[PDB]
Amino acid sequence: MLEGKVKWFNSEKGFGFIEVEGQDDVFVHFSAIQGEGFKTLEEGQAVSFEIVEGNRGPQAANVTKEA
Repeated sequence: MLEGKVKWFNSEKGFGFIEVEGQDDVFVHFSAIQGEGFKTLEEGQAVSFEIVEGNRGPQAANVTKEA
């Protein structure tokens, strides 16, 4: 369990990327980092997730907005 910080989001284009110190840019989509009700985000949004290792490299999967 760690925290990530948006590098930039492209929710409209169907995806957004997070960037975290000690790791690379976590791939993000408004479906995993989402939550109760349809949400959206701006730059500077810090989220919490668990990066794993898959074919395209390390990536978050069940991320969530940091409260």
